[PDB]
This record gives sequence, structure tokens and C-alpha cells, in this order.
Amino acid sequence: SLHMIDYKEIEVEEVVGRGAFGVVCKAKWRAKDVAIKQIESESERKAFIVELRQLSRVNHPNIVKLYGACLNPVCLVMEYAEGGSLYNVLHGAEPLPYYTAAHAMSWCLQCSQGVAYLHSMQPKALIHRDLKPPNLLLVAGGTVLKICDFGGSAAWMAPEVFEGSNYSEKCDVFSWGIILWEVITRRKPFDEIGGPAFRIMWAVHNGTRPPLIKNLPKPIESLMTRCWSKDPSQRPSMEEIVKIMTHLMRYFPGADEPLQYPCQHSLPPGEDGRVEPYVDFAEFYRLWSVDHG
Ligand SMILES: CCN1CCN(Cc2ccc(NC(=O)c3ccc(C)c(Oc4ccnc5[nH]ccc45)c3)cc2C(F)(F)F)CC1
Repeated sequence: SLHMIDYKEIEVEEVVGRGAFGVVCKAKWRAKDVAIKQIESESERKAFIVELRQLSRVNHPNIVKLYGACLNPVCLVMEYAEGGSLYNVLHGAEPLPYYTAAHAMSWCLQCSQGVAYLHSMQPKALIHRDLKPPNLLLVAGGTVLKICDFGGSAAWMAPEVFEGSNYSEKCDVFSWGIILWEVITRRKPFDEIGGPAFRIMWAVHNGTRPPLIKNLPKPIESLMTRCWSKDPSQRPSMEEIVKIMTHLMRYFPGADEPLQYPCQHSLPPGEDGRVEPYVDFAEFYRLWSVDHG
């Protein structure tokens, strides 16, 4: 499973942040870039063991990779993802990068691929339960996406979850839908509602959904809204999402192009309950017409 590491071989460089527990630092080990998560209190010891067990089973290109661990002190050593979070790319600090409809779709494809892996694990499936752009890392010039979990999430939370229902892996599907909307519009979902989280939960529980997107292709709108549905059983599985997104990528070439051009990005307030997309689908419609007569 894992490869044990001695803590003296870890050159700790800089602290990245603190999630639910522990602390994440950038570091170097045997002359490779690594991100480490180290324990801080004895209180956290069991939480690490759980996470260490989960990560030792997981091996997928679109999920963060576990190199090894030391047990004194207990510390997880990951392959360092360099490009920062998807949240940062979408909404982070000046200057923001330009990205295409192809990047958007490729990000969401890569996310469905990683979640479908987690949902398919044997003997028991892993559910993410906290899918959102701050938990989605980008690498290789912003072209490759890695799922992770640092441990408010209300804007991406399936209604059955925050209402204390016996939820399933379908909750991840709901989140994926919200993220799809988000990367396409480059807007924060339910940003106008605001206040505390329960105001968003109230809205979504009552059926509120992100506003519809102008000129959005019907095959994409159809997928997106199925994922949003109140009844979990009417949401597609991740495997179906992977399949559909894989087929759709045929009409979205260029996703291997690195993010490099800066972007002065105005957010024109979309009134009348319908917003404009950030990305441009003109090339999709053209490529689609060519194929369909
Ligand atoms: C029901 C609870 N769920 C159960 C299953 N859990 C899965 C689960 C659980 C734990 C994790 N662990 C981490 O991300 C995780 C663990 C350790 C570190 C250092 C970390 O941060 C990085 C790793 C690599 N490069 C980086 N660059 C900057 C920071 C960084 C992330 C990752 C997952 C994932 F979803 F990715 F598979 C998610 C929660």
C-alpha cells in the first residue's frame, strides 16, 4: 500500500493553510516537490488514520496522490499540486486568467472522472460530500484537475444532505452540476442571496437553482439541470456524466492549451433571472452543425 517516510528527509518550506484539522505545508523530499499535512494535537490522531486509510487505496490521475507517510510525527506526504485551486483561477486575485469553453468542459470532465473512480471503489464506495472549486486543484498550466479535500459549502450542497436525510453518492452529482454552472458563467453560485448559510439552504430546499444561462447548448443545459433535481434518483450517475462529457469534448478542442493570457473581467449583472455565459459556445455550435448534417 504505502511507503513509509522518515521525517528527517522532509525539508519543510512554507505553510499553505489549515483545514478542518492538521496543517498543510509545502516541502521537499528526496529532491521532489511535496505537500505535507502534519498533525498538531493528539486530538486529531484518529482523523489522520482515516484519511491515511482512504488515500492509500486511491490511485487516479484526477485525484491527489499519496506518496507516503511518517508516523512520528504522523504526517501525510502528497505529490505537490502547483497551480492552486480552481476557486483561485475562477474568482481569485488579480490578474485572473482567461479560459475557454473547452477548459470549462474539460475541468468538469476531469472532475466527473475522479468522482466516478471514488464511487466505484470496492468493497465500499467513497463519497466526496464536499465537492466545490476550493477543493479542486489545477496543475500542468491549469489543464489538469486534481480532486482533494481539505475538510461555507452550502452553495454546492445537495438539499437531502443539509436536511439530515440518509444521503448517497448522488449528492456529489448535485455539486458537480453547480460547479458546471459556475465554470461556464464564472460566477459565484447564490452570491446575491448571501447572509448566513441557512438562507441558502432555505432557498435551495424550496427549489431555488442558479439562474439559466443564455445561449447555453441544450445538451449541456439538459445534463446540468438533471444534476440539480431535488429527487436524487433522477440525477444521473457519475459514470453517465463521464460518458456524456467524454462525447461532448469532441466539440471542445483546445483544452490542453495552458492558461497564460490575463483577463480584465467585468461581471455585467444579469437581470431578468437569466445570465450570460463567460465562455463562448460559437465554436461548439459550428462544430456540431458540421457533424449533424
Ligand atoms: C465522506 C468524506 N469523504 C470521504 C472521502 N474523502 C476523500 C478524500 C479524503 C482526504 C483527501 N486528502 C487531501 O485532499 C489532502 C491530503 C493532504 C494534503 C497535504 C493535501 O493538500 C495537497 C495535496 C497535494 N498538493 C497540494 N497543493 C496544495 C495543497 C496540496 C490534500 C482527499 C480525498 C479525495 F476526495 F480527494 F479523494 C473525502 C471525504
